[PDB]
Amino acid sequence: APPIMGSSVYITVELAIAVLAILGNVLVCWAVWLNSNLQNVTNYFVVSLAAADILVGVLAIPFAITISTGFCAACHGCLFIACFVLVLAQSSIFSLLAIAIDRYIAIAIPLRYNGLVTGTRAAGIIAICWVLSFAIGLTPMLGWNNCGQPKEGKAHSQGCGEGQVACLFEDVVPMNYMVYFNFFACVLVPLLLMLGVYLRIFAAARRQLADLEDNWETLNDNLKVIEKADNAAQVKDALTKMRAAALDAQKKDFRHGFDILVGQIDDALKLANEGKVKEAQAAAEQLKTTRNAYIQKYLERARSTLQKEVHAAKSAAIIAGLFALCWLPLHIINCFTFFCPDCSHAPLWLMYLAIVLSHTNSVVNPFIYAYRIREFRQTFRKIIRS
Ligand SMILES: CC(C)CCC[C@@H](C)[C@H]1CC[C@H]2[C@@H]3CC=C4C[C@@H](O)CC[C@]4(C)[C@H]3CC[C@]12C
Ligand SMILES: CC(C)CCC[C@@H](C)[C@H]1CC[C@H]2[C@@H]3CC=C4C[C@@H](O)CC[C@]4(C)[C@H]3CC[C@]12C
Ligand SMILES: CC(C)CCC[C@@H](C)[C@H]1CC[C@H]2[C@@H]3CC=C4C[C@@H](O)CC[C@]4(C)[C@H]3CC[C@]12C
Ligand SMILES: CCn1c(=O)c2c(nc(/C=C/c3ccc(OC)c(OC)c3)n2C)n(CC)c1=O
Ligand SMILES: CCCCCCCC/C=C/CCCCCCCC(=O)O
Ligand SMILES: CCCCCCCC/C=C\CCCCCCCC(=O)O
Ligand code: NA
Repeated sequence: APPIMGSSVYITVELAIAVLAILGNVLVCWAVWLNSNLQNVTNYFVVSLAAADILVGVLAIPFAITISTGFCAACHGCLFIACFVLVLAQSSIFSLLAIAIDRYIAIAIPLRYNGLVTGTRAAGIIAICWVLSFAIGLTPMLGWNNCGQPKEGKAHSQGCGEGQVACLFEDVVPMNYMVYFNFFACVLVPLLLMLGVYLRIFAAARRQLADLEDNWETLNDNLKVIEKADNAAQVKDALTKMRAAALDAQKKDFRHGFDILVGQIDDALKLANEGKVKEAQAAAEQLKTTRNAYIQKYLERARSTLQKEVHAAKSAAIIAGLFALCWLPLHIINCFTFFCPDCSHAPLWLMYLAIVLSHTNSVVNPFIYAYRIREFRQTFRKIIRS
């Protein structure tokens, strides 16, 4: 069948994806610019990622349409339009890795997050990552390319001029670059590191939630021990364990609560050490008002904050996983092309499906934000309504 027919379908689909990638990610960037509740370091990387996806629509997809035609071009110009999308993917990888690391710092050392992770340092990291993304993605332009070995029979059949090639991705970009350097080193390894970071995030959250419930149970158990103690020494033992746990949980109304709690434990220990069991047990009962009025409120808020961090880390992990799902088919096909020269090449229709799927990744993030992050969803609604 005439190539222009299957080309027409591929090109129309690419153009539809480009429209949606631009619209959704412009909306992401507008939301962050407009809403101060969205202006945090994590979202500066979200914006960097949306900018990469805007440029997939504006540049990488027009470039992909162009290179599907095999038009006559100087080999190094052809290289640039072949490789620019690799810059954007690499930038996306760096942004996704930064987001994972940011959430890990927030869950593992929240007390030093704000002093360690600042907007100016984030903006510098983003600049560096964009520079490194150009260096990685345009590495074929530094000489790791097939321009030294042009397919002259294909160029002559297409009437190309002297020094020109039929501009085709696999004719100019070496597959050993695409497989070993781009895929294994620059994509797979960072995705695997991301997986490791998310595992550490969820394990740290699970451990901290378990510790909250353990400290609550230890407090209530030790209250029972005091209630059913039969000498002053048993009361002393349980209170000493209560006091060390209270200080461990201490590091306004909350600090007031902990101040009362530790003070009331000290009151009871003083009576216990004087051998006044009944007086110490009555003093320790006072702890129950402090537990009800203050400590339980601190516990629920800490649990709620941890649960919100788990939810936000799950949202970020979904984004990273969808990047992997959308890009892996094309990379896997490249592995078959490279490692199995006895295998027939994947058919053209499948090449174009895998390319289109990789571009679809630039559409999906605005939807994940809308469905999973209330502050985004509400700002989107306000932008759209107005
Ligand atoms: C600021 C942004 C929008 C600038 C976009 C510039 C783009 C479209 C330019 C920059 C470099 C250009 C390429 C440089 C060299 C060649 C080789 C020539 O034989 C055919 C065209 C081709 C392949 C050009 C295509 C257009 C091109 C990719
Ligand atoms: C979960 C997602 C990431 C997995 C996607 C796996 C896809 C990309 C795999 C599964 C089966 C694979 C195909 C199996 C058989 C062949 C025939 C061979 O002559 C060319 C490669 C080709 C055509 C493979 C291309 C890659 C392929 C289509
Ligand atoms: C998902 C994570 C672990 C990375 C993706 C796994 C990749 C690297 C694996 C998945 C299946 C693998 C392919 C399965 C079958 C073949 C055909 C064989 O003649 C050459 C190797 C080749 C082409 C493999 C290359 C590596 C491969 C593409
Ligand atoms: C991930 C980076 N990458 C790629 O890795 C990639 C690719 N296009 C091809 C392959 C295109 C293709 C293969 C064979 C063809 O004809 C036999 C063909 O004709 C249009 C296109 N590959 C391998 N593109 C799209 C521009 C791409 O972005
Ligand atoms: C092709 C990829 C290989 C690139 C290797 C080049 C090395 C680039 C070095 C990384 C820059 C890291 C930080 C440099 C800026 C200094 C920050 C500061 O002033 O505090
Ligand atoms: C929102 C997406 C907007 C896209 C703007 C540009 C639309 C057309 C895309 C690229 C056109 C590619 C031209 C084809 C190359 C020449 C064909 C040939 O010489 O054989
Ligand atoms: Na992306």
